[PDB]
Amino acid sequence: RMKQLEDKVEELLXKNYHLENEVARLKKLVXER
Amino acid sequence: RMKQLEDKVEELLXKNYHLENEVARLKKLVX
Amino acid sequence: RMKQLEDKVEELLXKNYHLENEVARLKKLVX
Repeated sequence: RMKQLEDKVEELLXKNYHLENEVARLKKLVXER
Repeated sequence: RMKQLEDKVEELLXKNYHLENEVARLKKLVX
Repeated sequence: RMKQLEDKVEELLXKNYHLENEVARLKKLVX
């Protein structure tokens, strides 16, 4: 159940690295150039 | 302690699904 | 292993608090 949890954390980090790669889509639709 | 850590991880999932539902307010500002 | 697991979850809390500081860069473009 511990290593189910370790590889839930490795779902989360790779959800976060989708969200970051939406955020950095919106910044690059809208910003610096 | 694992069953504290799982129940931090399943908080971090329910921060990520806050942050996505902020990002998807900003995407629907921009609309 | 438990205290490797605690210190992945505190990489994750401290990613979440990077994403919030991308989102609050996006808010300071958009609203």
